[PDB]
This record gives sequence, C-alpha cells and structure tokens, in this order.
Amino acid sequence: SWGYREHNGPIHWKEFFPIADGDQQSPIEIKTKEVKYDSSLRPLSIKYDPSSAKIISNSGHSFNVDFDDTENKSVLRGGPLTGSYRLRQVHLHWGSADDHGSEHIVDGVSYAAELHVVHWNSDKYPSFVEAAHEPDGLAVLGVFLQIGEPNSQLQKITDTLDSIKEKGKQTRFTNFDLLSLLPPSWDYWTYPGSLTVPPLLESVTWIVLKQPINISSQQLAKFRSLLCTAEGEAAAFLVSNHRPPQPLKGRKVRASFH
Ligand SMILES: NS(=O)(=O)c1c(F)c(F)c(S(=O)(=O)CCO)c(NC2CCCCCCC2)c1F
Repeated sequence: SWGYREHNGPIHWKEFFPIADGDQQSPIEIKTKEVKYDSSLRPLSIKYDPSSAKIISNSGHSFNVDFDDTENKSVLRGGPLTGSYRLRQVHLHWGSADDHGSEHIVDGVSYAAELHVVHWNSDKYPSFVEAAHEPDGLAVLGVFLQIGEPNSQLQKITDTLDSIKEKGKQTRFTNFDLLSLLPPSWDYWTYPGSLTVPPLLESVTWIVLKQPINISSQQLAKFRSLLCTAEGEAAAFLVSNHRPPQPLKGRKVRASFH
C-alpha cells in the first residue's frame, strides 16, 4: 500500500495510479515571472466556525482534522471559485529535514512544511467523496510554513500528537481556530490540479497563499514522530510526507495580486 517509503513512495505511485503522470497533477513549481495577475478573481471569503472541527486522527500519511461538513458554517467562497465550497479537513506535509518539505515550490524556494485546507463543492455534489471525482469538485488552500519563531496557533494540534501516535488513532478535536493559522495576507496563486496523494484525482482548484506562516524547528520535529504504522506493528516513522512537483504540461498559474 502507498506511502512515502523507498518501495511505496511517490516514484511508485504510477504503478497503481497511472493518473500520477497526468496532465493536471499537483503539486507544481510556480515561476512568478510567468504568472499573470487576473482582475476577474473575486475577493476570497473565508468563514470558519471553530465548532465545526470534530476529530483529529493519524491516517498514516499525516494528521487529519475532520470537520462537520453537513452544514455551511465553515465555507470558502470567492477567489477563483463558483459557489460555496464546504470545509472538510486540514492536514500537513513536511520533509525529513527543515530545509525542504513543502509540496509547492516558488521560484525554486521550498518551505519547511505546507498546510492544506480541503473544501468541496456542496452546491453541486452530494458528498465530499463524490465531489473528489469531478473537475470543479474540490478546492484546497495551501499555506507555507517557514522556520521561524514558534507558532502558538499550532499548540492545539501539537498537544494531541502523542495521543495519535499510531496509524488509526483518533481524538476529540473541537473549538479549533483555523482562521488564525492563516497568514495576515491572503494574496495567492491559483491553478487546476489534483490531490497530491493517491488516488491523485484531477479535481482540485488549488489556491496557494504567497505569505508563509512560521513554525519552529522543535515544533516541526514533533510531527515526524507520528507513525505510519498501526499499533502492534513494527514501528516506522512518518519523517517525510511530501510529493515532489509535477510538470505544468501547459497549464498556466494565475495571481490574485499585481
Ligand atoms: N494533499 S491533498 O490536499 O491533495 C489531500 C486531499 F486533497 C484530500 F482530500 C485528502 S483525503 O485524505 O481527505 C481523501 C480524499 O479522498 C488527503 N489526504 C492524505 C494525506 C493526509 C492524511 C489523510 C488522508 C489520507 C491521505 C490529501 F493529502
């Protein structure tokens, strides 16, 4: 089964998921010189309710915070999107060392980690699972993390990691302030792409924020002690969980800002 180890990692995913070499795969390199500002993008609207957060779990591939999404309390609108995309989950990608770990790379710059906020088109589709199979089904906000002063807004997450050390563990997680994990500017890049994990479906409108947030080295290290293995199984550590950028293959990246 797929992961980020030598014999199950990204270079092998095409073996079971040949859309891995598709034309709209993510993540990507953003070459700013080539990006065009687009004045037709609407203001980005983020309404998030802390009570929408329900559980945090270790999926084996990251931690996932899952939200109650039968309600429009927490939704992403505006920007490049038509309609209301309901918040579903939040997770994080990192590498085995602090100098690289983000999935998107900007003018050859990698950050230490990248948070993803996954939303789905509940104005058109019946469920997140369904919406993952349509082109306009998903919208994912990416936020880079750079090494800097520790980030107090990550404490609710970091405090839970020992409780979810093994794959499959879950813990009650509500009253989560997601909005405060976002940087003060929301200027972004946007392009059509895919999930960055199997099944790699090409159903995502990416919205990648330019401004990073901080994380300290000590805080980032706590994520690498999560296991990709379940209880009662020989331990392996989730020290890296980022897919490398894939080629643009003709797509253009748009900017929210000039
Ligand atoms: N990196 S990603 O944003 O493209 C993404 C999704 F968009 C996404 F929807 C998911 S999913 O997990 O919610 C199932 C999609 O059908 C994951 N998840 C992966 C990494 C984080 C751990 C939990 C999900 C299992 C793989 C995921 F990584």
